[PDB]
Amino acid sequence: KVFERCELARTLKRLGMDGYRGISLALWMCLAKWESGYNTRATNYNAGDRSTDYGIFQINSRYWCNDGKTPGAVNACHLSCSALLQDNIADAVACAKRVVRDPQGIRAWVAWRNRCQNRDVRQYVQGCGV
Repeated sequence: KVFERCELARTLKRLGMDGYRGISLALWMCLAKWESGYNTRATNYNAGDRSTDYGIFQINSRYWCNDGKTPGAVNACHLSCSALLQDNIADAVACAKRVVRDPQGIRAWVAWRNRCQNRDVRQYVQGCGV
């Protein structure tokens, strides 16, 4: 499913993402936009290390979810990577939260550092009723 901006904002707020571990909604919105353009079926194969980024938050298979074909991978959110390609994002969200519980937090995503860190992200949730 490819989400509309404000539609995604309320969906994330409902799932308890607003301020989760100090992370505001705008930042989470910024992450999803840049990670997948709000597309839950977004996929990215990384031939260099043979892992895959799945879904709306582009969660890597080598550490967070199991797809069975990634060499020497782990499954930290204890989920099939397939759960991250669902139109319903409750499972992606449970995993996105697991990720930020680690020390780096939301910085675990390098693209977040590139396009969201120390940026004006108000625009992402302006007009969304959140």
